[PDB]
Amino acid sequence: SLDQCIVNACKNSWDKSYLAGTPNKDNASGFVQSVAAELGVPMPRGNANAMVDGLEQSWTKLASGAEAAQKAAQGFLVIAGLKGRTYGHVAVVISGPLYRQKYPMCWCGSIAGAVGQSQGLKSVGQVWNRTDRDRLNYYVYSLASCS
Repeated sequence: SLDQCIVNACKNSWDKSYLAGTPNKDNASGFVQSVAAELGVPMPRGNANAMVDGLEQSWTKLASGAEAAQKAAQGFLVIAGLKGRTYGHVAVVISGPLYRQKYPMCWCGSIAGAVGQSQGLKSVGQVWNRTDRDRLNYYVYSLASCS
């Protein structure tokens, strides 16, 4: 699996602060901004909702969580995102066996504390709730980031 540079980018972004005085681990949008900046990949800017709008307008959309993990394994940056009426949430998908045989492993910060966060050991079906887990969108950047 060729996702090592993305995993590293996540680890490195975890202690950074894209926003002044705001550790990425407590800020979903910021966290993926730092991941993207570290991989030389243009990321739509803004809060989670704004980012999902931009990803929807300009990025490739994948069919499943399985296709998402596959794309991570091939070295592509993959964002799982979902708008909310109030606030959305985004996360970086990484390679690894699918949780409940459906949902890919991920990294994500969250203002919600530990229950919202993941350091690669929670899947998207353990960050997002039971109903939301099945509504996620998966976006992949058009060029691979890992050689």
